Amino acid sequence: KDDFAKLEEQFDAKLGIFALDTGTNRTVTYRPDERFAFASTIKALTVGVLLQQKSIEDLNQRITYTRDDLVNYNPITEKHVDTGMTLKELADASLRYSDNTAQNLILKQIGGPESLKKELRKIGDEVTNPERFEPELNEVNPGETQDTSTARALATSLQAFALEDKLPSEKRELLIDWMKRNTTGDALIRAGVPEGWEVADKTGAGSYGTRNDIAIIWPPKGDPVVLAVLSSRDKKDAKYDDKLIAEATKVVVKALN
Ligand SMILES: O=C(O)CC(=O)CCO
Repeated sequence: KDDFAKLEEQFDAKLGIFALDTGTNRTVTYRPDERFAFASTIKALTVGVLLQQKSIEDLNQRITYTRDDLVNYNPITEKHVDTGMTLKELADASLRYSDNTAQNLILKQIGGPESLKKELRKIGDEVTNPERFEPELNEVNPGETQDTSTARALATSLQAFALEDKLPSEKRELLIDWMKRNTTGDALIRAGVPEGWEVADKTGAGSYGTRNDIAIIWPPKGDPVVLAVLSSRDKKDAKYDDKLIAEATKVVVKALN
């Protein structure tokens, strides 16, 4: 725990860590129950719920939308206004590019932030508190619980969908495969794990320099480790440093070693 404290000093940030080795039940925790804006990490759990509700052929359904529907960060969706996108294509864009419009379109499909909350409550997550769409959800002020969760809750809900029986295996594999092919976390959890370790992650960035990564990680042999690494800073306009998360992950790996 002192190693984490020193990272908090080095990077002038608050750190939230929960890691579980599913083979041994050993954990690594640090402010595990402290709330942080979840930011785009919520995209992973939103797709988990979508997969609970949609069949695979349901995902071939084309969703149409307009220039008006576009928000601030639409790397994929802004390129397909004219033709629309399938739910499967939207899930891809949301998870692997962190496309905000894609998240919003998927979120509508599942009944909005309240339905997402109800669904998370049903799987035993009493902490995660979705209220808004992207990008407004990313802006959480100190003391607020709206659009927040904790390291422990995020890791546990991700584990529920990716590793447990909340999804049947083919849908688990689908979620895992998208997250394995995430494009946005090269400097985060992925930069903190030894060679030959496999990573399936979703990143997030929000106000107060919030910088998150949640993941399932697989050692060369043995069971997966579930990990959430969350962070925030004291100023609203603060910039984050990805190295904080990479270094935190290294501590986690060492501790489980
Ligand atoms: O991490 C996120 O989900 C937000 C992004 O802008 C992608 C890279 O930061």
